[PDB]
Amino acid sequence: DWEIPDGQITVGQRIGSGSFGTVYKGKWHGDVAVKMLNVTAPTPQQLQAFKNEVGVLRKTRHVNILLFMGYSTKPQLAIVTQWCEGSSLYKHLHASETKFEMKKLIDIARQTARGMDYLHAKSIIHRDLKSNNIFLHEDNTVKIGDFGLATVKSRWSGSHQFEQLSGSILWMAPEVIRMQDSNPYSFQSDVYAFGIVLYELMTGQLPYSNINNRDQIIEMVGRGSLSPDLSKVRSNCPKRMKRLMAECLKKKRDERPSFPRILAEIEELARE
Amino acid sequence: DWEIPDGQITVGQRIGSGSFGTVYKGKWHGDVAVKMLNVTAPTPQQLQAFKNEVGVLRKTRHVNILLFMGYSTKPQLAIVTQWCEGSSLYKHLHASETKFEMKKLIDIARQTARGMDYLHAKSIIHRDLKSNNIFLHEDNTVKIGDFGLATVKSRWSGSHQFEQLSGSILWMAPEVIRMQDSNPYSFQSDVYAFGIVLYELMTGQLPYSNINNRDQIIEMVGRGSLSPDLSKVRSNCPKRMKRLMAECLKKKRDERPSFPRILAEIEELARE
Ligand SMILES: Cc1ccc2c(Nc3cccc(Cl)c3F)nccc2c1NC(=O)c1csc2c(N)ncnc12
Ligand SMILES: Cc1ccc2c(Nc3cccc(Cl)c3F)nccc2c1NC(=O)c1csc2c(N)ncnc12
Ligand SMILES: [Cl-]
Ligand SMILES: [Cl-]
Ligand SMILES: [Cl-]
Ligand SMILES: [Cl-]
Ligand SMILES: [Cl-]
Ligand SMILES: [Cl-]
Ligand SMILES: [Cl-]
Ligand SMILES: [Cl-]
Ligand SMILES: [Cl-]
Ligand SMILES: [Cl-]
Ligand SMILES: [Cl-]
Repeated sequence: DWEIPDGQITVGQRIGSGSFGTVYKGKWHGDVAVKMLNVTAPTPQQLQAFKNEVGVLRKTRHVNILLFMGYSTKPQLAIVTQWCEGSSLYKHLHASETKFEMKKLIDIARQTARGMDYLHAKSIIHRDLKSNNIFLHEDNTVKIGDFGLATVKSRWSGSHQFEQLSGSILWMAPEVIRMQDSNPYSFQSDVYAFGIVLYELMTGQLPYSNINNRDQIIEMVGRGSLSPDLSKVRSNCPKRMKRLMAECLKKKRDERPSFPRILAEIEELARE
Repeated sequence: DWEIPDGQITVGQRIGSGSFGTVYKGKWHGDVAVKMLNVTAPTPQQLQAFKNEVGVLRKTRHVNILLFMGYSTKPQLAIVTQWCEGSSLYKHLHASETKFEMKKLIDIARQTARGMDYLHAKSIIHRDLKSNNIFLHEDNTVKIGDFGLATVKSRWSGSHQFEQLSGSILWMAPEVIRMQDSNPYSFQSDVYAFGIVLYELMTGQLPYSNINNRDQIIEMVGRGSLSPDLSKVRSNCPKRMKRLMAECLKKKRDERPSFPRILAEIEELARE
């Protein structure tokens, strides 16, 4: 039982907000983050999606997954997690332009693969892996989460989500950008998104920087005539890492490796 | 369900061992610690004590409690946790004699109180809090655990445990050293042990260093004529902290504060 009784959490500064909820810093036996719906009486849909998220988080005990701590239903449906100081990998690579040594870049890839390997072993498909969803706790430890879910983006309704493409387009596998289905999401589309994260780590920049419109990326990635340019990778990038990236980014999902083998390859590369 | 199927954990280097089990470094979606019984067919007593420990750990989701990750029953009863690099607080204070600034000493006390406040809110009595059981993950983050349980020391049988006094005597409340009962252990004896940890932080040394025999400490602490000498505390120790220590170390257990108030006092002192 992880329900936190009403009145125990002290809700603090507002941290993030969108059409589907708000996240605050709070206090409950130390620092916590608290994500709640902006509404008063949830629709059955809103309640059930809340339960889906809690049921995913309740399955996770791993140092590279953000730690779920509890939930509450009075007065608002809220999810409580550990509070992490630091910032997303996206901020580090593309805003502060932190200068990570190659060793630390590989360490970040390795911790990300540990968390993703764990999630897939728990039959959890992430659906929105990207560098903004990889938090560097004290700029050292990877915490995978979905930092847009139920604030800026809605919770999942099948394979639909409001603001689905928002800040996510560059990480979407070809079969996800097309959605010739009712579920394109799989372990293999998580693997593709991880390949794009590897691209960010090894180039320091976002793919398709030269393309001038989103719909262009939509069309050409869904068509198979657009792919990350692996020649823009830094010179100190290990040969193994370029091979691995190319494997994760393959157009047909069944050709991509799985995270057990991804992780073992990165572990080998880290050993050097 | 947290049972890890057989064959998934790769058991590595032996880390610790005693009459009641062994702990190894291992691999399972990253680094783990794995504690198993040294035996083949456990007695009902051994099995049940294993279940007691798993049932305590399964109740904990807190950044200052060592993260339980799973257990297994084939081929040996094993408990799996995160792997922490670093060393115990005891090692830092009394072996490497690390020079912690007062701010970091207070931070360690504050994280310890967060974890203990959480445990007591979950109705978990620790029973063996001491600086060797406070792990400094990357020498920065407190992880409370019981690092002697089911290796050097046995699991709990009521209020009995083999090697109960081993390395623990200095942290035992008067009513625990006497055991005029079948259970002297309470939230309040945890609070006393925390006071002794505060003493180690503020003096840098172990209480009763001058006394030459264990049985002397037994007798005089059980009698009430022996107490930590708070005048040996460092000069930069805040007045609030000496007051708090004296409160936690009171002889009659009902006079000691509880961890919600302990934590709020340390949080205030940290703010300065
Ligand atoms: C409260 C809360 C609940 C669920 C989360 C969540 N749920 C989730 C959903 C699907 C898959 C996975 Cl793996 C998930 F973890 N993901 C990420 C963050 C989640 C979260 N916290 C924040 O939103 C947050 C913003 S800033 C910040 C900070 N500085 N420290 C700690 N938290 C935060
Ligand atoms: C495997 C395992 C299982 C249960 C533990 C346990 N159980 C427990 C019992 C009662 C109360 C509480 Cl709070 C508890 F956490 N406590 C502490 C450690 C526990 C543990 N790990 C070690 O023994 C360990 C030695 S070295 C090291 C390291 N470097 N990194 C991580 N682990 C270790
Ligand atoms: Cl607090
Ligand atoms: Cl759980
Ligand atoms: Cl590093
Ligand atoms: Cl929603
Ligand atoms: Cl969801
Ligand atoms: Cl919909
Ligand atoms: Cl690994
Ligand atoms: Cl500090
Ligand atoms: Cl035992
Ligand atoms: Cl036990
Ligand atoms: Cl016995």
